[PDB]
Amino acid sequence: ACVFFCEDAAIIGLAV
Amino acid sequence: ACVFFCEDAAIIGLAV
Amino acid sequence: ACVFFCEDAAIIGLAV
Ligand SMILES: [Cl-]
Ligand SMILES: [Cl-]
Ligand SMILES: [Cl-]
Repeated sequence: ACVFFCEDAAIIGLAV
Repeated sequence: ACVFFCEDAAIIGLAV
Repeated sequence: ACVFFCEDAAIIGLAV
């Protein structure tokens, strides 16, 4: 899989 | 939630 | 549509 990143600021990865 | 970003170029945020 | 990017490292685009 691979990691997408979002801005919460903190950077959060999300595995997909 | 948090904001993911895509390239349209313009940068577009998407709230999730 | 627009391209989101993930980290695999390689950078991978995903069209949405
Ligand atoms: Cl995750
Ligand atoms: Cl949004
Ligand atoms: Cl694609």
